[PDB]
Amino acid sequence: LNRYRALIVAVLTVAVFCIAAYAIYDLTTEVRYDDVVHALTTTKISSVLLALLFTGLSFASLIFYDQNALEYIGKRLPFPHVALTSFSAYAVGNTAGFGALSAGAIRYRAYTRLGLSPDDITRVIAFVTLAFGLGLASVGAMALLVIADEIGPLISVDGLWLRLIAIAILAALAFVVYAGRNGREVRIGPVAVRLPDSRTWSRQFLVTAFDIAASASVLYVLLPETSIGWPGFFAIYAIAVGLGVLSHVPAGFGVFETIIIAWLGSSVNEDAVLSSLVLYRVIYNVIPLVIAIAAISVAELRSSMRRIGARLMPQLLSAFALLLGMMLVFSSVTPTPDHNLIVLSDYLPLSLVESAHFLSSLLGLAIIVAARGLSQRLDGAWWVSTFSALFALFFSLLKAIAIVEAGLLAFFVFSLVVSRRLFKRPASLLNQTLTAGWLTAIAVVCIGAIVVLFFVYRDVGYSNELWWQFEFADEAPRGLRAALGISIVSSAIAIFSLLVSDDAVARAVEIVRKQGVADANLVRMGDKSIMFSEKGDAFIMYGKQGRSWIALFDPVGPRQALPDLIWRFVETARAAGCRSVFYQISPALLSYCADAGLRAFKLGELAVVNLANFELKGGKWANLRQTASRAVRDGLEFAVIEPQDIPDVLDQLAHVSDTWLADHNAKEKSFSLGAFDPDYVCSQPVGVLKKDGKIVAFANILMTETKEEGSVDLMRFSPDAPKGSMDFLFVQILEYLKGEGFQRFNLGMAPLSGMSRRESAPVWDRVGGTVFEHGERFYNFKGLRAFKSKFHPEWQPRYLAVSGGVSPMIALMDATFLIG
Amino acid sequence: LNRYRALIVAVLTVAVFCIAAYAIYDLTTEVRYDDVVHALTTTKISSVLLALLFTGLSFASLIFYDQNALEYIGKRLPFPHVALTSFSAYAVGNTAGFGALSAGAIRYRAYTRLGLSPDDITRVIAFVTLAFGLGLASVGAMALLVIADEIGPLISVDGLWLRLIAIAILAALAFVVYAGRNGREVRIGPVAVRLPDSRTWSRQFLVTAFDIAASASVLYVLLPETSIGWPGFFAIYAIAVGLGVLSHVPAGFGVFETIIIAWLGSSVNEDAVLSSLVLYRVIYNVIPLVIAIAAISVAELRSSMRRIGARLMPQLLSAFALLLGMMLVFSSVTPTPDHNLIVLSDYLPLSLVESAHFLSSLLGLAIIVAARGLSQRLDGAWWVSTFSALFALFFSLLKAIAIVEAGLLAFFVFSLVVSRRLFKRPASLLNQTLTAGWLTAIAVVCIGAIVVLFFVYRDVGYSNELWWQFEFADEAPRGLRAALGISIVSSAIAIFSLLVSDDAVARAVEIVRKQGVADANLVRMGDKSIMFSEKGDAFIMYGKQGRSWIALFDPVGPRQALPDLIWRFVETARAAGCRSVFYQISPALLSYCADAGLRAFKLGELAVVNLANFELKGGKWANLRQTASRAVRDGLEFAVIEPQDIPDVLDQLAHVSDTWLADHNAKEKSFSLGAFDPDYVCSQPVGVLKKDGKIVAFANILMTETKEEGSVDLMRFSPDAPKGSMDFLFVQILEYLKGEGFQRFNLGMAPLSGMSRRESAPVWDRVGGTVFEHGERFYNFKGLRAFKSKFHPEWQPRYLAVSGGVSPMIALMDATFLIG
Ligand SMILES: CCCCCCCCCCCCCCCC(=O)OC[C@H](COP(=O)(O)OC[C@@H](O)COC(=O)[C@@H](N)CCCCN)OC(=O)CCCCCCCCCCCCCCC
Ligand SMILES: CCCCCCCCCCCCCCCC(=O)OC[C@H](COP(=O)(O)OC[C@@H](O)COC(=O)[C@@H](N)CCCCN)OC(=O)CCCCCCCCCCCCCCC
Ligand SMILES: CCCCCCCCCCCCCCCC(=O)OC[C@H](COP(=O)(O)OC[C@@H](O)COC(=O)[C@@H](N)CCCCN)OC(=O)CCCCCCCCCCCCCCC
Ligand SMILES: CCCCCCCCCCCCCCCCCC(=O)O[C@@H](COC(=O)CCCCCCCCCCCCCCC)COP(=O)(O)OC[C@H](O)CO
Ligand SMILES: CCCCCCCCCCCCCCCCCC(=O)O[C@@H](COC(=O)CCCCCCCCCCCCCCC)COP(=O)(O)OC[C@H](O)CO
Repeated sequence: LNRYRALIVAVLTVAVFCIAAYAIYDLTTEVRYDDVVHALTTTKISSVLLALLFTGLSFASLIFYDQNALEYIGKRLPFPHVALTSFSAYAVGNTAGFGALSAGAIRYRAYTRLGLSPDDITRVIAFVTLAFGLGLASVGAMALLVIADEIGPLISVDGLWLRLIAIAILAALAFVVYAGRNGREVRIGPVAVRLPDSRTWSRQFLVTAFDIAASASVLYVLLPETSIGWPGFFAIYAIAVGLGVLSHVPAGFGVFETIIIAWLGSSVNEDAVLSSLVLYRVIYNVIPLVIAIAAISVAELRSSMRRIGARLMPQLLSAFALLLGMMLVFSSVTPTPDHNLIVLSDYLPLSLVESAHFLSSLLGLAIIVAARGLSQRLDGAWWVSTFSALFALFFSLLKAIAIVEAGLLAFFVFSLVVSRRLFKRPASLLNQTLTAGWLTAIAVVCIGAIVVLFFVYRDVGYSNELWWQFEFADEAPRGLRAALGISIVSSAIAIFSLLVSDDAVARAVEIVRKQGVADANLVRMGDKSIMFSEKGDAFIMYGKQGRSWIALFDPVGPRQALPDLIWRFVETARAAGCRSVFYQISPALLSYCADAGLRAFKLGELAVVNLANFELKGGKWANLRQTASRAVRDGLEFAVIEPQDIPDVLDQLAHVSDTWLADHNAKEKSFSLGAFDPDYVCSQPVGVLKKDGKIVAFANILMTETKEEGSVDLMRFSPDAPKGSMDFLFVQILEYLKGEGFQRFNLGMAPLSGMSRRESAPVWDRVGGTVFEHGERFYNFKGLRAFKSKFHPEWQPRYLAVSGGVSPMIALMDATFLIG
Repeated sequence: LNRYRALIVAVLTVAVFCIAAYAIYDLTTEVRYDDVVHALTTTKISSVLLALLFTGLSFASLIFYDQNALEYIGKRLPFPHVALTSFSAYAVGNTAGFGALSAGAIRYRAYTRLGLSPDDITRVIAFVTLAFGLGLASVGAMALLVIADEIGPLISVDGLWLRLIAIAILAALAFVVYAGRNGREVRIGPVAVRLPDSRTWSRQFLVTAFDIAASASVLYVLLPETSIGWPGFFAIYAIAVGLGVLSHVPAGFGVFETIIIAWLGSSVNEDAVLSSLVLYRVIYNVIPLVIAIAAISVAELRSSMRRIGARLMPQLLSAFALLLGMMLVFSSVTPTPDHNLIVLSDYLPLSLVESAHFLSSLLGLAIIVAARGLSQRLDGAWWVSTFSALFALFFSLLKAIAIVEAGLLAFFVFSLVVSRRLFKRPASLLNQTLTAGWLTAIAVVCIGAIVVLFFVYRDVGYSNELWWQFEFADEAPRGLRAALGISIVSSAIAIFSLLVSDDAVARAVEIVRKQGVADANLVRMGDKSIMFSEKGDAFIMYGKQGRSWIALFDPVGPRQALPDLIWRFVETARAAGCRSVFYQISPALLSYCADAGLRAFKLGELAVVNLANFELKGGKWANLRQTASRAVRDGLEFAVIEPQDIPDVLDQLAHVSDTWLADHNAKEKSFSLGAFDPDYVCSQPVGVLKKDGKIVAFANILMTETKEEGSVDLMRFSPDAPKGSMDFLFVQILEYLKGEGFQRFNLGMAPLSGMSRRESAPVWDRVGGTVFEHGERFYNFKGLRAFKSKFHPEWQPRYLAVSGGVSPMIALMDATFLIG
């Protein structure tokens, strides 16, 4: 199932949007586009201003969503930063909720820039998401319970049934809250939700209820004085928003309008409802994006607001470009007023006007294609989107008057040229499998355009001669040609999207010795494809598995050459149509990974012992001294074999490794743990534990010339060894490394402690459990966490960075299979 | 103004109730009592069961009111105790909200039994009261904001005006919340409200909103399928409840019904609204009292629930008796069905039936008179109420069938005889000025009966021959005679309610020496009236001022003889028509004061130095050793003068006292501080500080034979003394007392520290400020708090107990005037 999870969820989303579009088309048979436009023109200025006010109130409540999340996890951040990240995250989530533009992605980027651990960012995202979903369910259930007899008749449903649905929902929520009184993680199968204390989720319930009330008030004020009061439309709006977010359609664009049109058909004229929905979409979705984009652009023109806005601009501009191209496509489909048509006919040629219409349509589709590249800071995407926006500005001033269209396009161009510096990546737009979410957006825009064409020109029949009509008489030929062009080019886009050595290892080892990370010596295994930097200074060892390029530890090389290497690895993985995965990265590289659109997830702690402060003849290692002394009394001796004179000992090294592999029912792992390749083990010094002449324990010592850090990859123990062989081998290797001039020693990886997992996300479902399972499977081959704690090391968190907003499940499983 | 505050507030409450009653009478001109009864009989059983369910839900939310208050102050109490005290407090507050039956009084009694400090009880009461009031204002304002256009037309008011009222209220509340972000006590003139943190008041807002929703749902379900939805009636109900609680009428009995009748006149037939209001009053007010009373009675029949219910039973029974007598009066006014009338005529004599009607009316009035005595655990009140209830049971089975009336009366008798033990006090019902609140209740019941008579027999004219009609034809003669009897007897009740030595001091001093409280020696001043115990073992020194018998320190004498003395003092003060006040009582007597209906308020801390652990040659008194040594180097010497050889030194004792009184611009206080009476000072040993032959400082040493504790009353310092005379005199007296065999020494009283006042009530208005002002005025004549802290004493809180639920302002001011 998860082999095609993205494809199946995208197909289901497009199918649900198709059902919604058909429902709107069927429910608006008596509504004509002229009636919709007349309702739009007759809307009161008071209504629009009051809708703007309630949009502002809703987004303030969203700011407090994020504020409450940060307060719950304990972190304190300055209010301008939290307000800006919350406003941007919600302005993009309410518009484009798929992978790179989800509110979670915005929050991760901004909070990583703001100085939050990935666990803290995950906790904030989980708190906010569970808050919105659960509070929306609760508020909708209470509103439905209140007014089932007032809004039930509108859809010819008895109020008792809606009341019972609301009661069932409220009973489920009450059972969840009561079963999760004080901690006490309740499991509903895969998910394991741990609700906050009553005070926190109570304040969050006020925040979420006020948010939903303000948004419903936006749309209600934009409605033309209906018969149902505010509570009625509020429950209707809560149900519609719940269904829209549950359908995974971007912004719920189909389902929300479908539900509201289907519901208010009897109460309000559907042309007025459609005009109100159009104006609500415009205000509540475009105006926040325009406000955020303009604020950041002005801050760039003229403190820390500038830096956080620079971090957030690529995604805000990607969302705005998606909306802008959607606008261009829809405006191509919808007809120009006759007055504007005759005005342009008085000045412009016919062929120029028709070509401008078709090109504006195709340029809108090109803009929503290049929006993904804008989200990735692509220089080519900046050029394509800038020129497409400028040409569409001109072609909208030509194919019509398009005052607001031209204003929006010019504002996009302004914000795009003001933020030029942020788009410098050299990857190519047309060399990438786009996304399940991005093809979902393309398909939604295209099908919406087709349905809008069928709705606008429903009265006019489909004549085969309508294709070639040109003489300004009607834009049905123009709309039909634009829709055909959109369909063809989008199908082309979808079709296009769905259609080692020895010197490398040598240079990698040269780089490894030139730097100070001992674990980089795993490149010698030869099973990792090596990706070198542009200068060759740094490299990224990686292995390909499934649909992911699972990179190993941090890019190895000079410090300043690492961010560009991370960017280049991610872009190259996308070029091969794969999602880049960084396995076991240090916290130092999280910000650079975050810029590359990679979200990190903690999967263990790397035990580091500082050899400068390690003196075994001290009180901090009493159990260690006892175990070492008893091992000495058992007859074990430790020697360091140089890599050149190994093989005569390598033969029974293979013997002891095979015996230890037989002793514990485990296979030979790779790509992250020691694999007994005779050349690999020969290439490095091997600390070996010898007893009674024969050797019973050995451990590949990982070293670097700079002597910043040393480590051990694999160690094996024959049953002839005593129980303290592990402790004695570690102590001897650590002492040898300290004597030789090493600052720190890497004990390896350990799974996260239970106390660390206690402060976990409110709504994480399987990520924590699968991280724990992976840690148990792979990190216990070199001593348990208690054993490594016996050395009193400096625990360093290690993270798993995944790309494209994909789930940690699939990347973690791909890494698990690559190791196994 | 405060000289007659109780009278003016009672008169205003009765006037507001009269306006409300006239409004109901004017709004129900077209409604006949037969229509009301028909609507009552035709109510659906489903409606009644669902109203019971929502009453239960509302009272659960009230339990959580008190739970949230206790959580906010930090105290943890077992849930059964909190639930029982909250249920009882709200069942009585929703019915009889005046002095002895307010929810605050119930909470103080129960929480004192549960082990809460009076400051903690004050904080809980303030949190709960501010929660209800502020949350009701907020929820009503939001509901009105939502539906001003849906409920505005019902009273012919434009929705814009109700919306603007709601917006003004919400703006005021938002300004208060924002101005009180983190602590930051906001002052609105007299009051100083410090809102809790957002999480606490958010959970409390959910609790209060659910409470109001459940109560509004009770009444809405009891309504007959109106045209306005639940939000409409909910805002109407919130406004009605706000006005009812704001009018101080018991249970809002007039104003709530007035508002709802006036509002729903157009939507619903007013006979149906009146029936719904009657049934809502019955359910939501009687059923909780019946439930609590029955639960406690069963617990008495068959663990700690029994003890807390025994504590709460007198007040629950007083509230139930008030409702029961109200029922009896109303049933006397309202007519019996003709079928029951002919059934009783078939078996009973005419004169017996008419006498039973009149006597049932007068017995209901007698029951609501004896309810106050029941609240005071009076044995005579138990007898009067029991016999009145039994005779009214029989007279209701005689004057009518009265199945529910007889059931309620029999249940009252059952609960009254089951809880017989609790009513043992020997005071007299008819020897007390009743209360402003109790005359308010009497007047409300009487005026309601008069208006119900005018409403039932509005169609029938007022014929002078209606007085003497007797032959079962109609109960208009019976109702008119009963109403006249009620009016006459209530006027009689209101008219009736509004219409030292040397051997005593000798016996008081004998008791003082026989016990171990040194401060009891203030009785020797002779200005305190002395009230001895029945055996004469113990006494209460007290002084009368204003309308209060301001008792001094704890009753002096044997430990077990004190509770009865406290009870007897309170009862005697009520007999003289005065509110007993206990000044500076120890925490040990709070529970006994709480049983006597006295609520304590902390007014300072009494500094106690344990002489057993006091060794001046230790590090704990370095500043003391330095000051004593410097005073010695200044030439001051300390001597102890026995009480018999004083006067030769008393002459310049008067000299030095006069000089010190002149030095500090203060007068000669009394009743709590040292007054220079030559006999008084002669009667006790006087530690005197002599320098260069003359004496410059002296201090009346207060002693007891049992040597449990010693103290000092007044000390004076001529300007010839140095700055350390106070310290040296205290140190010398303390050392002398320790040597003579005293366990502890009383430094005196100090005002509360600022840190102590930081954990103050959310909504206390003037009590804290006036307590601080009184402490500053009176407790700084013997060294400041820092000075007394230089001795490192054991701070003991001292409380001010006031009676009858009167405000601490007036009792504290009376004490201030008595001292000055
Ligand atoms: C009736 C419900 C009972 C159970 C039904 C089935 C259960 C299945 C459980 C599925 C779990 C999650 C699935 C995918 C959710 C997801 O992937 O997202 C997470 C989202 C936060 O998302 P996010 O935090 O990122 O952003 C939020 C904002 O931006 C997006 O809203 C917009 O689009 C804006 N345009 C409008 C908002 C305006 C506010 N200013 O939370 C959720 O799970 C949502 C769950 C909601 C559940 C349905 C609510 C039903 C209403 C109650 C009435 C019931 C009556 C039913 C009768 C038919
Ligand atoms: C299932 C799918 C089918 C659809 C169902 C949904 C129902 C509706 C939902 C909302 C759709 C709206 C989209 C349409 C936008 C568009 O067609 O634009 C055109 C307009 C003006 O354009 P134009 O300038 O050319 O008109 C000329 C004028 O200005 C000059 O006339 C004057 O001034 C007057 N004096 C003359 C009066 C003459 C009278 N005869 O744009 C706007 O409304 C504002 C710009 C914002 C548009 C962006 C919309 C995107 C929001 C959607 C969010 C969902 C996100 C999903 C992502 C996948
Ligand atoms: C519109 C308001 C704005 C300002 C108006 C004037 C301000 C004056 C301020 C006066 C301060 C206090 C005065 C005396 C209050 C008092 O002495 O008491 C304290 C009580 C808790 O009392 P308590 O805790 O003891 O018990 C509670 C329960 O038992 C009693 O309720 C019952 O009787 C039950 N039968 C029914 C309850 C069912 C629940 N289960 O809180 C308060 O201050 C109350 C203040 C309320 C303010 C008015 C609310 C207005 C609604 C908003 C809509 C406005 C529209 C206006 C249009 C005209
Ligand atoms: C992450 C966000 C999640 C938001 C979820 C919102 C869900 C709201 C609707 C469901 C609420 C069901 C509550 C039913 C009671 C269950 C028992 C219970 O919860 O007991 C808790 C206490 O229960 C409550 O206090 C409940 C308060 C709310 C009561 C229900 C209100 C529902 C909403 C009513 C709105 C009505 C409005 C009408 C007028 C507009 C125990 O609390 P604790 O000990 O965990 O608290 C620890 C403390 O915080 C530490 O400081
Ligand atoms: C003692 C009980 C008092 C109850 C009072 C209830 C009043 C509710 C109505 C008025 C609310 C006005 C709030 C306006 C915002 C003012 C700014 C503000 O309050 O900032 C605070 C934060 O503001 C908020 O979070 C406000 C949350 C609620 C937002 C407003 C909701 C109003 C109710 C809407 C219901 C809508 C329902 C419609 C559908 C039914 C700061 O909090 P803090 O730092 O003091 O918190 C400390 C923390 O708790 C320590 O742990």
